[PDB]
Amino acid sequence: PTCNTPSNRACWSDGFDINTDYEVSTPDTGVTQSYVFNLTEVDNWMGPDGVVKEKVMLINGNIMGPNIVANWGDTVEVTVINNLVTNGTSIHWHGIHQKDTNLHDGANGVTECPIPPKGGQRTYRWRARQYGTSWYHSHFSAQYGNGVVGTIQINGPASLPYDIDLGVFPITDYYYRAADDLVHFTQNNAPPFSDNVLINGTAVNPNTGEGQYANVTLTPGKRHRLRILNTSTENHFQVSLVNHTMTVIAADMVPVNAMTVDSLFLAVGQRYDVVIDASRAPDNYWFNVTFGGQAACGGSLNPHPAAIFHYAGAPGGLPTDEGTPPVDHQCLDTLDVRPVVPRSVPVNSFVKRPDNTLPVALDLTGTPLFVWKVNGSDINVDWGKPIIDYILTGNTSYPVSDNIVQVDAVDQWTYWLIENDPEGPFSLPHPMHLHGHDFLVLGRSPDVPAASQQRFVFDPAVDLARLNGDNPPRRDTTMLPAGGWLLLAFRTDNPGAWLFHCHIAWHVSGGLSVDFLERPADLRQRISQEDEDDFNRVCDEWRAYWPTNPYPKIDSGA
Amino acid sequence: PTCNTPSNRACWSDGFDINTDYEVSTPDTGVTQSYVFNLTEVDNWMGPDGVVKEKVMLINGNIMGPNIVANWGDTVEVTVINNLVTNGTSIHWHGIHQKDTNLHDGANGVTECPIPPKGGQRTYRWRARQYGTSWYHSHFSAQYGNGVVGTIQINGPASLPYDIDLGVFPITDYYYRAADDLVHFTQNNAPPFSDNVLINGTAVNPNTGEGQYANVTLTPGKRHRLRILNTSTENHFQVSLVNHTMTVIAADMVPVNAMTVDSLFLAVGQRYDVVIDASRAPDNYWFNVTFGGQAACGGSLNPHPAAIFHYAGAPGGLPTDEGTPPVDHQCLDTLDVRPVVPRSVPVNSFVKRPDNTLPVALDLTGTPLFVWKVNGSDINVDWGKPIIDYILTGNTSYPVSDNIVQVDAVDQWTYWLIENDPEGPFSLPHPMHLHGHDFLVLGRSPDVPAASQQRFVFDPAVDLARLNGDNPPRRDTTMLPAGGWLLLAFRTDNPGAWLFHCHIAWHVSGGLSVDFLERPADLRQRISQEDEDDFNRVCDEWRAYWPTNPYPKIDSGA
Ligand SMILES: *[C@@H]1O[C@H](CO)[C@@H](O[C@@H]2O[C@H](CO)[C@@H](O[C@@H]3O[C@H](CO[C@H]4O[C@H](CO)[C@@H](O)[C@H](O)[C@@H]4O)[C@@H](O)[C@H](O)[C@@H]3O)[C@H](O)[C@H]2NC(C)=O)[C@H](O)[C@H]1NC(C)=O
Ligand SMILES: *[C@@H]1O[C@H](CO)[C@@H](O[C@@H]2O[C@H](CO)[C@@H](O[C@@H]3O[C@H](CO)[C@@H](O)[C@H](O)[C@@H]3O)[C@H](O)[C@H]2NC(C)=O)[C@H](O)[C@H]1NC(C)=O
Ligand SMILES: *[C@@H]1O[C@H](CO)[C@@H](O[C@@H]2O[C@H](CO)[C@@H](O[C@@H]3O[C@H](CO)[C@@H](O)[C@H](O)[C@@H]3O)[C@H](O)[C@H]2NC(C)=O)[C@H](O)[C@H]1NC(C)=O
Ligand SMILES: *[C@@H]1O[C@H](CO)[C@@H](O[C@@H]2O[C@H](CO)[C@@H](O[C@@H]3O[C@H](CO)[C@@H](O)[C@H](O)[C@@H]3O)[C@H](O)[C@H]2NC(C)=O)[C@H](O)[C@H]1NC(C)=O
Ligand SMILES: *[C@@H]1O[C@H](CO)[C@@H](O[C@@H]2O[C@H](CO)[C@@H](O[C@@H]3O[C@H](CO)[C@@H](O)[C@H](O)[C@@H]3O)[C@H](O)[C@H]2NC(C)=O)[C@H](O)[C@H]1NC(C)=O
Ligand SMILES: *[C@@H]1O[C@H](CO)[C@@H](O[C@@H]2O[C@H](CO)[C@@H](O)[C@H](O)[C@H]2NC(C)=O)[C@H](O)[C@H]1NC(C)=O
Ligand SMILES: *[C@@H]1O[C@H](CO)[C@@H](O[C@@H]2O[C@H](CO)[C@@H](O)[C@H](O)[C@H]2NC(C)=O)[C@H](O)[C@H]1NC(C)=O
Ligand SMILES: *[C@@H]1O[C@H](CO)[C@@H](O[C@@H]2O[C@H](CO)[C@@H](O)[C@H](O)[C@H]2NC(C)=O)[C@H](O)[C@H]1NC(C)=O
Ligand SMILES: *[C@@H]1O[C@H](CO)[C@@H](O[C@@H]2O[C@H](CO)[C@@H](O)[C@H](O)[C@H]2NC(C)=O)[C@H](O)[C@H]1NC(C)=O
Ligand SMILES: *[C@@H]1O[C@H](CO)[C@@H](O)[C@H](O)[C@H]1NC(C)=O
Ligand SMILES: *[C@@H]1O[C@H](CO)[C@@H](O)[C@H](O)[C@H]1NC(C)=O
Ligand SMILES: *[C@@H]1O[C@H](CO)[C@@H](O)[C@H](O)[C@H]1NC(C)=O
Ligand SMILES: *[C@@H]1O[C@H](CO)[C@@H](O)[C@H](O)[C@H]1NC(C)=O
Ligand SMILES: *[C@@H]1O[C@H](CO)[C@@H](O)[C@H](O)[C@H]1NC(C)=O
Ligand SMILES: *[C@@H]1O[C@H](CO)[C@@H](O)[C@H](O)[C@H]1NC(C)=O
Ligand SMILES: [Cl-]
Ligand SMILES: [Cu+2]
Ligand SMILES: [Cu+2]
Ligand SMILES: [Cu+2]
Ligand SMILES: [Cu+2]
Ligand SMILES: [Cu+2]
Ligand SMILES: [Cu+2]
Ligand SMILES: [Cu+2]
Ligand SMILES: [Cu+2]
Repeated sequence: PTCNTPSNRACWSDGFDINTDYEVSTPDTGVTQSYVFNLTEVDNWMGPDGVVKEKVMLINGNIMGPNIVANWGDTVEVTVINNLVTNGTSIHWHGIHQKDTNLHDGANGVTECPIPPKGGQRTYRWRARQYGTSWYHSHFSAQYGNGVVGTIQINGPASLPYDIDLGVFPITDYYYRAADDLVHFTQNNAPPFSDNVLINGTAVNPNTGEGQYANVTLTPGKRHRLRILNTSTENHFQVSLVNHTMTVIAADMVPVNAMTVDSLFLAVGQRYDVVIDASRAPDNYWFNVTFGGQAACGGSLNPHPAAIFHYAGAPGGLPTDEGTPPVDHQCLDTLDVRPVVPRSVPVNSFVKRPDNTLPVALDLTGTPLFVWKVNGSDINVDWGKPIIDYILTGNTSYPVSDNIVQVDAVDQWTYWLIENDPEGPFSLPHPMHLHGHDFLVLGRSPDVPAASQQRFVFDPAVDLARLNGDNPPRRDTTMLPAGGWLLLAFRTDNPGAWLFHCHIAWHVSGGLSVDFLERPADLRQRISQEDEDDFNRVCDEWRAYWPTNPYPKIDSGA
Repeated sequence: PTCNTPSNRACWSDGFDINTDYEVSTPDTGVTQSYVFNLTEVDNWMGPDGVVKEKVMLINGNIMGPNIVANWGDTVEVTVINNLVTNGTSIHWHGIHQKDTNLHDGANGVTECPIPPKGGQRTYRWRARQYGTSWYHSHFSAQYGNGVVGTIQINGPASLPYDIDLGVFPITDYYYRAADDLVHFTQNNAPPFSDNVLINGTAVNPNTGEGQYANVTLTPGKRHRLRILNTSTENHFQVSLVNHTMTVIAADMVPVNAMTVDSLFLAVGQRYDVVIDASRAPDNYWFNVTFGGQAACGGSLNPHPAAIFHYAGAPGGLPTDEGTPPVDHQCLDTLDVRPVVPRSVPVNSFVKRPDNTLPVALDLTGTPLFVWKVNGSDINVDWGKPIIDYILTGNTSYPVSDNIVQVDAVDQWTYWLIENDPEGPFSLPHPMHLHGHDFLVLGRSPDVPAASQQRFVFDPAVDLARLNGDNPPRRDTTMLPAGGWLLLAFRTDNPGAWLFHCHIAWHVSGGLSVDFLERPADLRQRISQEDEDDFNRVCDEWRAYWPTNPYPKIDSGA
């Protein structure tokens, strides 16, 4: 943080700027930012909107956990003490690649066993090889829907000059019913609408009027950086600010070229760092959270979830301009974003084959009704025996339920075609997410309305020309369009077991996931004795605790 | 028509005006309006938007049939000659009560056997006991989806003065794929969006630009009566005119007290007579067809279906003001409408009993996937042996599949609670329509977002107060809200077999229907020797034709 000034945000330190390939070069700071998480179960907790919730799971007694702040090249260490009654836990660091530190990913039944309750602990330590905005959450089923969530801000350079960094701005769905009850509900029923949408942890109740709108004070004439996150379990958001444009400087944790838009689509898990110029008249302006796609990717019972953007020195109160409804994004993220640091892949060479195809299908023949299958199999990870235990014991007999897609290719690009139930009854859009990598969104089926139920299968005769291998969007989460397909690509530079799943909590609970066992033969040697011992320590403590649990495992575990 | 002038539309003739009970008093004009319907099957037909359709079934070689225009009291006589290749037919007169003329209703497998093809004929004769706007269509499955539709205009008095009667304005969904192929698609798949939406038999293709917008010429300063109809197979419309208000003077074929609105919801089969005042600046204005209810009750591949309303003396071309999007009606018709001629019913005396409760359920366990059941049974009428045949032969052993809800009540109000799959995975909105009557809409479940998946079961403690029995909306079509309930009421004044079904073509084909066999004992004695002979004649000709038909019956028949 030497040469980083408001006028020159492109610079950071010697050898490190916005054009430096962050996936291969990282600043040697030697600084460690430590945090302690205390997961406690609170019954009959008073919510931000005046409504009392039956049960919540909280980190350090707050709605969200600590705002993790570190610099590019720092090491983030977190001790997670589980003081919940029955539930196990883990903390997944979404957007953190976890380069050669696979066992710190937090994916239950994959990279670790769940940390046992009644005082169980584990200390996560990872290097911040990427700068930007990210988030953390539990990976114990849909436990993060109870409140085990928070934000990660790794400071670094930018693709546009700005004066003030307003920090994190998480927008999430809010349900009065607990996550485990909602997983049981969605197994046999269609997903419900949210009761409210929280902006920076606050929202107003549409029935009573209680609570408060989020208040962001803008300094007149200054460029402000705002880090918008979607920490939701199901809801996909469309965000807009009345009489203002937002300039995207980053998509997820990948800095992109300046892209000025009127509105932004945020899928579950997606982040967007924007530059907002306080260029308009001194007044209060509404920041609106709308829903497009015709309820194909969510909705809220709060008809107008909003936040207030207040200009400093201007009068207070509620904004008078209700605004103009934004463009219907049709449950799709923009593929116009072009990364600052480029990547190139041959797209003409692609051929649709079974070992590169991941068909997402909805099975309505079994018990329960909503069972999501990827390649004819719904994922069901083993909390007692993770995929890493198999790696450490030289065991290759992975169960069909673990959905292991073994990628043996070394440091090469791998192409993946994900099909969204073309022959099925109906289709829903899916926020596809990959652990341990930022993928290249090469292409998707034609942008059509989400509830249209229009189908598209990959036809090389029209679609090979629709792909872009010259600096395509690089991110950790993107939309799988309803009724169609999606083409992705990631370079195998990080040996480990990585989940690739839909980020809608109900869908991943239903089974929408695969496990990319990347370079298994290379993985075993890269695991330190410290990580192995600790992996085995937590698994032993969990295997001892499980027979005393009064509740069963109703879902996938992921 | 004697005293019906632009300043006094309330008057009609001696003893007949807007306040007279049309349901029990009718003018004796002694005049008859005759029409001959020639149903031809046209392959590779050129559509209004430029697209060539595989097959269509048309009356007298046009997009719609002729506009049946008669006065109140006149008798409408129509000879339907069936020159189709394979299909049987009938023409149902929607909105027309058919007072003591049950055998002219056109409901196949209920009131008649289908008129055979290759020259089969039958003459329908019915008295114009009601005035206002209505429509007619085929009742041979979803055959009307191929183009066997048309409008009915029975002139009479109105509830507000106007100068010009612009006539009928039929708005319908338009599909490139034929009806029988769509019934087959919807049996196992979710209904698709319409390819386009025709307004008065015309539209512009959103991809090519071929075709024309509907052009209505408004005269400056004069009050214009517009008769808006929704003749769709699935699509439910929201209609609005840029910079103008619409003053509703009639809901279906029931005249209502003046009600000014900015927008109107029209369910499948709904009509609305509005008065548009040409009180704005001389220009071209857009008439917009929008979709609310977040695609719960339809949508279109044409993002903006519209018509042009040109003021006489103004310049030509397309309207420059795109306008502001209207309010989301959430797939619900307005219940604020109050009929001119009132009706009063006790709503406090209502008790939910199995013999007054009609549960709508979607069965997903059998083959095909989408099978709609009412009270545990999906309707399946017998084209070869109709309900009237059972009445004429003294046979009371009505099949389970005929869904006979026998109402013995003589000239008394009957209350029906229709439930919308409260315990099911998902629930869709249903435009409930009744034959031979105009029902009283006493109440429905609390108005909530259409695809919110909020459920409501009738709870006497909070719902009995929510009902209205003092001049409630009287019409033949209304919305059964998604996940809720609907309380209807009709006076048993017309003995006969009457269909009560969802008007979405695909849903009635799936089985969403019951048959109100009203006053059986009174019915046999009220059937004329001419109607009995015609019925048997058409049934003998159809039963003789059927074994030669190369296609089977894949749906309900309704
Ligand atoms: C009333 O007249 C209608 C007009 O002829 C009859 O509809 C026809 O019914 C037959 C039998 O159900 C259909 O044939 C079936 O079609 C489906 C789907 O094929 C269609 O789509 C594919 C793909 O786009 C295309 O390749 C075909 O050419 C078709 O367009 C097949 O899966 C079945 O095996 C079978 O071939 C006709 O398609 C349908 N025609 C139309 C224009 O609707 C109807 O049966 C008559 N009703 C009665 C009871 O007489
Ligand atoms: C993690 O801790 C949560 C919180 O206690 C556990 O959730 C609870 O799970 C039980 C059993 O699935 C739920 O009970 C069920 O309640 C419904 C009524 O809603 C009833 O019909 C069923 O028969 C059953 O008794 C309970 O509602 C639910 N609590 C909440 C607030 O979500 C969860 O089981 C724990 N997970 C594990 C595997 O330890
Ligand atoms: C959002 O937060 C901002 C603070 O960051 C609130 O703005 C503050 O609003 C008050 C009035 O509500 C302003 O004070 C007033 O100043 C006038 C002029 O001197 C005086 O006559 C009044 O008696 C009062 O003191 C205050 O200046 C302003 N703060 C800043 C830094 O501009 C705003 O009210 C909050 N919005 C909501 C809805 O809570
Ligand atoms: C952005 O969020 C704001 C605040 O949530 C939204 O403003 C709200 O807009 C609705 C109408 O769109 C207002 O309610 C309406 O009030 C009128 C009475 O004037 C009534 O006739 C309607 O039935 C409805 O109840 C609401 O009062 C207003 N909030 C405030 C405090 O002014 C705004 O609409 C959102 N902007 C967009 C484009 O989504
Ligand atoms: C009522 O119907 C009219 C006619 O269909 C609608 O006008 C149309 O509005 C759309 C979008 O609002 C216009 O398309 C847009 O064009 C611009 C470029 O000109 C493009 O950047 C957008 O992506 C979009 O394609 C369209 O030109 C316009 N039609 C014509 C011929 O003027 C109107 O929006 C409807 N009103 C409402 C409130 O529904
Ligand atoms: C999806 O499942 C199918 C079936 O299990 C897999 O297809 C087989 O792939 C192997 C190569 O790994 C081929 O040798 C077989 O011929 C394929 N089966 C057939 C007959 O289609 C496919 O690999 C799986 N996809 C992934 C990547 O998980
Ligand atoms: C609906 O479209 C029809 C055309 O099919 C219109 O009727 C024609 O109107 C023109 C101009 O008034 C006359 O010259 C023709 O003789 C009419 N033909 C018919 C069908 O009789 C009709 O006016 C349109 N309805 C509205 C109000 O827009
Ligand atoms: C809608 O129809 C009217 C005719 O009633 C058209 O208006 C005429 O347009 C011409 C050429 O633009 C003018 O010279 C005349 O003065 C207009 N006559 C009238 C009736 O005032 C109008 O152009 C049509 N709109 C479209 C787009 O077809
Ligand atoms: C719906 O089906 C149910 C069950 O077949 C019918 O309920 C029966 O109604 C008769 C007449 O009132 C009673 O004698 C039986 O005791 C009822 N059985 C039950 C379930 O309690 C009901 O009548 C049907 N509803 C309609 C209007 O068709
Ligand atoms: C966690 O927080 C609870 C509630 O404040 C407290 O009682 C407990 O001692 C804490 N546990 C640890 C070890 O931090
Ligand atoms: C978000 O809320 C926090 C309260 O913990 C506040 O300090 C911060 O400024 C808010 N962020 C903005 C500017 O929206
Ligand atoms: C935005 O706000 C300014 C300040 O009040 C106002 O003058 C302007 O008209 C608004 N912009 C729009 C949408 O017209
Ligand atoms: C691999 O794991 C399975 C599942 O626990 C076990 O039954 C089997 O014995 C193991 N095989 C090896 C090679 O250890
Ligand atoms: C119906 O119209 C067709 C096509 O014009 C014609 O061939 C046929 O003779 C007509 N049938 C009758 C009896 O009108
Ligand atoms: C009455 O109808 C049923 C059903 O079609 C039939 O089985 C029975 O024979 C009929 N009764 C007579 C004698 O007409
Ligand atoms: Cl009718
Ligand atoms: Cu995540
Ligand atoms: Cu992740
Ligand atoms: Cu999903
Ligand atoms: Cu994950
Ligand atoms: Cu009808
Ligand atoms: Cu009808
Ligand atoms: Cu229906
Ligand atoms: Cu009908």
